[PDB]
Amino acid sequence: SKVVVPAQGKKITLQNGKLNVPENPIIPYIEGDGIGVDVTPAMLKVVDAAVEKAYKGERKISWMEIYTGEKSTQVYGQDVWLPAETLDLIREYRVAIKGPLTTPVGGGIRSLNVALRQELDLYICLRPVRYYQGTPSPVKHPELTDMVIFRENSEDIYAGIEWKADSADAEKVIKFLREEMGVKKIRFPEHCGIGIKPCSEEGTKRLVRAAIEYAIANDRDSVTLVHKGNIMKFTEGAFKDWGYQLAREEFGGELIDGGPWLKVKNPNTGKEIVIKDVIADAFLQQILLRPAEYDVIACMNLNGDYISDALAAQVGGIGIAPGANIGDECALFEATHGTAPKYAGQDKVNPGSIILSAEMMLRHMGWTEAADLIVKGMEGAINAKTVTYDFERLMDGAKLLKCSEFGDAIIENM
Amino acid sequence: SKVVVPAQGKKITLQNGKLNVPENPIIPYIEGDGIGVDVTPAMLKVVDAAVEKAYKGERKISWMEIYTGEKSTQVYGQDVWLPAETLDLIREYRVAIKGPLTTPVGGGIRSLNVALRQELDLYICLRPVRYYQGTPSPVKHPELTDMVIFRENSEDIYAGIEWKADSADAEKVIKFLREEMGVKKIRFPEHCGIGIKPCSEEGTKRLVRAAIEYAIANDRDSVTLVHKGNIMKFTEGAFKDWGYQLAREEFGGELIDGGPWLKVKNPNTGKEIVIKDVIADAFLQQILLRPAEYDVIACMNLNGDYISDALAAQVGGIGIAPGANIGDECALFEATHGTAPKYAGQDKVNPGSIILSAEMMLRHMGWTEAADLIVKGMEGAINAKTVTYDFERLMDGAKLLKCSEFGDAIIENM
Ligand SMILES: O=C(O)CCC(=O)C(=O)O
Ligand SMILES: O=C(O)CCC(=O)C(=O)O
Ligand SMILES: [Ca+2]
Ligand SMILES: [Ca+2]
Repeated sequence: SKVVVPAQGKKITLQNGKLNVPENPIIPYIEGDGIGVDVTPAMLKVVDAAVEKAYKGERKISWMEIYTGEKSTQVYGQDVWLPAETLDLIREYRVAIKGPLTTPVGGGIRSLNVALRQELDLYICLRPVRYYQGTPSPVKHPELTDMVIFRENSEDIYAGIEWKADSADAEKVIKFLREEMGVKKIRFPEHCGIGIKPCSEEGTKRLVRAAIEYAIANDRDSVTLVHKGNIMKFTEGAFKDWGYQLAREEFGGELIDGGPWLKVKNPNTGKEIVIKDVIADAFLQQILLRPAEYDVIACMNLNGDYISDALAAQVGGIGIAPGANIGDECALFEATHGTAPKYAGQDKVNPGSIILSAEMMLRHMGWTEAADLIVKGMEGAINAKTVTYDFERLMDGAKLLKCSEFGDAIIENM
Repeated sequence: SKVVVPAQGKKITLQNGKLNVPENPIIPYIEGDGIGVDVTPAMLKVVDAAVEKAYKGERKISWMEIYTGEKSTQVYGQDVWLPAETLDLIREYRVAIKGPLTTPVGGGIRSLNVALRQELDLYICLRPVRYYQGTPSPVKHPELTDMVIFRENSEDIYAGIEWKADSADAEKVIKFLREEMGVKKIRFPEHCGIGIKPCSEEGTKRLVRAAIEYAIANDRDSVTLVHKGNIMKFTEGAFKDWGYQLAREEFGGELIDGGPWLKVKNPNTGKEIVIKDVIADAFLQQILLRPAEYDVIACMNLNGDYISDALAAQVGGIGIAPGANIGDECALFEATHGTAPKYAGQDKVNPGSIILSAEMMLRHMGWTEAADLIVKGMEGAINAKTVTYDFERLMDGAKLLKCSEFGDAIIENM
């Protein structure tokens, strides 16, 4: 009951990998909560404009509204934040997009962004961070960071196979380790809370598979495997050995005369590509000190989240940086940012996060000609300085302009 | 057999907290591996100079050499990287210092820095990061970062209560969760590797206890509790609730009219102090975007390591930033940096990391008058530009100068 399908719209099908993405495709789209009400209105007017413009009224998107979040309480009711039909309409109309997400507190639902990333089984989180030539940069020489993250979504500590301290079920796990597994190294077992971090083989490999199938398909230059896999030496140490086993076996990598670093037989394009590991923390400070020595990064969920949220704001990118989640069973384009209500349904926020996720969407759909026309509207607005609140709260010279006027103005540069 | 005691030196005792730190104290000191051979020679000449100078030949340090590392193979032999007597001479001569550490690979020893942090039970890692007015900064406005980290060392995922994929003992743990604990959410259980992350009560509380006993004893301003405790909501969510329970109960904190933020009855000094939590990743980008809204940070081992290694290089601090580890049973001052051998026993490296750890040492010892005389020698060298390799490989104008000439020159500004 509810979720209307758009008539003339044609559902996207599959074929032998060939997304058979129709002239009129139905693209489902969750609005979000909070600042969603603002940001997504723009994202519609705008994706309507680069298809009315590139394909000259030929290709035209047919948008289905669908839901996770606070908006399925006063659309459903009690504890029903995580519905049935949104989860399958992504998997049926194959490309969907979404804004931000209020999980509650109390009614126990667990982080609704990671929740959809694994109930659909979307392995890859795709977080490209780059710079627009003059914005809000903390850093002096900001222009160096041209990188893209592949962060594994199925596992790691963000998998939260976790139990609360002083609870029933940790009594049962902790004694297993002490009495049946011979473990010391828990220090204060009393009132202790325990969490599980997993890492497996085609799990770290279908993650490194697609990262390297992307360094080749997009003519990118390093694949850095980021891991703290020297203290968690199975999991993060393991990830880095199997990620290089994916590169060992299925991709034919050669040794750079001595050990650790490695090289690829790269097919459709021919250019040589480097495969490395940095430790996670040495890498946090790498991206600042010698950036541009770093390019396609592949890692688990935690470091994945933390390298993006660091790399993002280092490019002064915080208001605008994009996001995508990819399965074989379908896909989801997203805002990296949250619900922000203190500055909320009032139009203050940058809508640019999720407009770059529309761009990425269309990419994927092979509508390269459209998406690119979006990179071309963003380029111009930040250069002519006509910007929202978040860019002069760190910037010089804009005609005071807020949210569905930045939507308008992306199109001004198209 | 071996480890010589210095005669006239008097072993440091305890009393009711009163470190009875003698006029002639024996301070044990591990040299390290690699770049250790260089960095620590300086640290001796230098701590000899601010006691010959502040206390005017009255107080004079009596140095004991002791060992963990590669240097107890060709001092002991096989697999004997982690010896018996170093672990107890820290706990007996109460203040010791150390350089960097080569763990091997193969002979299974596990990270010898975390290994000593928990075999002695040293709860607090103390990582102050600040700036010297002009150095190597990636960031434009670098001068804002005046913060200090308290990172819990007993627990978290860096505790590595971990087992390897395809091994005997993970067959036994994974079936426990599936069959006896009712767990799904492991995604590819076959060839999976599993790790344990713990967090308990007086473990997150003796960690927040000392951080707040330090915001008051040093007249510092925020205590930010950093946690990703929204996806690991026991452990990191738990840490933040019990860290605020330490602040709830034993320190008398009041609510800032509404929920989440909090305030303290602060004794010997009277000034009001704020207690907050940020999520880990929003916090990674905080320290760049609105730094100086952040001050005493308390967190577990992982985020603890990663916030320091980020914050450190953002101040262009990478070659020089200090470190300390504190128990009740004694203490250890340290280099944050590793063995670096490609530029190694040849004198290239900054010795300034571990010279600031000597300063911190002396602090603790109540030899405030000495330690401060060290901050006063560092101030001058970086301002008169006479620096090592690592500062012009990011800097303008130094008389080319390398390592035991920077030792000399700290003293030049005293
Ligand atoms: O939305 C969340 O739950 C975490 C926010 C975040 O920073 C991210 O997902 O990268
Ligand atoms: O030395 C290690 O094992 C980790 C290095 C590091 O960055 C740290 O301890 O903060
Ligand atoms: Ca994030
Ligand atoms: Ca570090």
